[PDB]
Amino acid sequence: MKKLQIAVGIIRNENNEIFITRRAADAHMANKLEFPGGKIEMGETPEQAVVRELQEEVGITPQHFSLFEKLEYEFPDRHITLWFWLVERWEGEPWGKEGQPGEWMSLVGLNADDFPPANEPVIAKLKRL
Ligand SMILES: Nc1nc2c([nH]c(=O)n2[C@H]2C[C@H](O)[C@@H](COP(=O)(O)O)O2)c(=O)[nH]1
Ligand SMILES: OC[C@H]1O[C@@](CO)(O[C@H]2O[C@H](CO)[C@@H](O)[C@H](O)[C@H]2O)[C@@H](O)[C@@H]1O
Ligand SMILES: [Mn+2]
Ligand code: NA
Repeated sequence: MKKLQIAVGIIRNENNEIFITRRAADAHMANKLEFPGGKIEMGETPEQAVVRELQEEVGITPQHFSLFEKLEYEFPDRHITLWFWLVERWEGEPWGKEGQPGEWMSLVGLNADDFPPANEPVIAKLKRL
């Protein structure tokens, strides 16, 4: 079974809103809401991966960020380790840089059912802030 390390960024603005994108219909976890992110490549660190992934996916450079949560999840056909970084400072303005839907969502209104099930404890913990 495939094993992956994934780095994602929880992009939070001053109004307690999070920048959320929607996954493609033909991707793993198709049509789900997501924190922007992707696979940590060989020769790069988890911190370097979340910077690169957010630059690629939404056109911002995160800075002075923190590890909010790290967890493992076994999907039906793959095992992933997710690194959730809390990003509250960045250069740039996030947008759908890869043509994907993106928008700001109030933290209090997030529905964990809209996200991959691996995100359940993270969305709960975010609402605890
Ligand atoms: N990008 C991203 N991927 C997630 C999240 N939650 C989650 O289980 N995943 C899974 C879906 C994919 O199997 C993998 C990410 O790989 P890609 O972003 O390259 O598709 O991690 C999330 O919040 N953001
Ligand atoms: O691991 C993140 C953690 O480390 C601190 C320093 O104690 O931040 C450092 O690492 C971040 C991720 O690379 C950088 O963004 C930051 O500039 C650097 O100081 C903590 O602030 C953070 O919780
Ligand atoms: Mn991705
Ligand atoms: Na990506």
